[PDB]
Amino acid sequence: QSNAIWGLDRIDQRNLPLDRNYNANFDGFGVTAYVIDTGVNNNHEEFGGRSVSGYDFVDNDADSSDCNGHGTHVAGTIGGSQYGVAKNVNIVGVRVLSCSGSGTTSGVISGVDWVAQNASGPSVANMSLGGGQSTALDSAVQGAIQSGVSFMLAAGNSNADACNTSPARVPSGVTVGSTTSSDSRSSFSNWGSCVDLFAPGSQIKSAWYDGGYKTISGTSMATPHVAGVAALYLQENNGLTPLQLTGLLNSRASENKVSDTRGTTNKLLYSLADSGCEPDC
Ligand SMILES: [Ca+2]
Ligand SMILES: [Ca+2]
Ligand SMILES: [Ca+2]
Repeated sequence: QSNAIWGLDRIDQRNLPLDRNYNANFDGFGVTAYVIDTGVNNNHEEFGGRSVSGYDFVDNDADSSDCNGHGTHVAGTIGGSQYGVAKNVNIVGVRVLSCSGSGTTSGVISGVDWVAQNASGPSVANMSLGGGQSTALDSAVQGAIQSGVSFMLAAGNSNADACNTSPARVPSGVTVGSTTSSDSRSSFSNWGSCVDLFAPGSQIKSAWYDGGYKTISGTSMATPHVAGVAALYLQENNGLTPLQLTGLLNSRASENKVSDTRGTTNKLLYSLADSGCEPDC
């Protein structure tokens, strides 16, 4: 609410300066976010029971507990009570990355397919992960999106063209670059024609796998801001197809706020239900 951390603070307003407030009209009630990552600590206090295990494709078991931190931190930015965007969203852990944060292409695909097969009501998927170009992984993500589930994808952190990263480059995904609280593109953020918009990703505080908290930076942290907002939009309109949700993320985004976009469309995440063309529509 107040004393809001900067990422949340930024996404409910058009312009700087920050006002230390995160205002919301929705909270993700009745929506489920599938976190395809290192797992999620279901017992973390930030979730208040709204997190449950999905499946663990690293160890082939039913317990998607997190032994790295990244997955929990991402889930916290989507749905944590203090530090999340959509404070009553449901969270499901889809563990495809090991305690060290490594995974296999085929294990990630299994997680993607699992979300397509198991999503029930209004759903969004978060993939804060990426590696080399893979047509097989691209095809699985494209398939899950055709199934009706929107996918938020990290652009990557190499200060490079996101189009050379899978799954970031999948056109029908919503691919997210990272900014700081000064509205600069984060210096590590990938960039380019495959990036759909920017969101807060530098110095983001959220839940950690040990039950405490951690502040970290990456396009991996920007992405769940966007998934969080997708959950807000899905609560507002349960029936949005991925094409409709993409359209709305675009039309509602704040325009021309970001510096050093380096060939990326100048759109920054906005969490509220009104259109960002409003200078000149
Ligand atoms: Ca604010
Ligand atoms: Ca496990
Ligand atoms: Ca896209």
